[PDB]
Amino acid sequence: AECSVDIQGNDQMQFNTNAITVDKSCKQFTVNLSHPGNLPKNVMGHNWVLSTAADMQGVVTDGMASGLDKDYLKPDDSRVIAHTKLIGSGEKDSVTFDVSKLKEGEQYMFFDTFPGHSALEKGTLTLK
Ligand SMILES: [Cu+2]
Ligand SMILES: [Cu+2]
Repeated sequence: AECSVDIQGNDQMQFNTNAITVDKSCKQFTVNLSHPGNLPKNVMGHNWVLSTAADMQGVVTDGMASGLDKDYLKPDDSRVIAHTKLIGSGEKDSVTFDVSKLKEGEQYMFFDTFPGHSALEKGTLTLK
């Protein structure tokens, strides 16, 4: 089964899916994020961050408070299962993570932590 997915971060602030399914068959999984538009990361940055559904809000909140300079992530946030860099327009980033970190039966959220983006740029990831 495929073990990769193309996700995109927008001016318009939208993701092309609000749902990812990672085949249980996969040992690693990669997300390729990319950014349509013309604006710099300091103004319209996008990342893709993965955590447990429970943790999502804390990760978003602590990341907003850590600044641009930490890519909108609290440093050493152990709730983050995986994440890309914070990217701006014309920039791409990929993250590959161990599928051993995902427990079948858990609910995962992916989201962007640039201030305010996670209200639209959010989605479900499930292991199947
Ligand atoms: Cu496969
Ligand atoms: Cu964004």
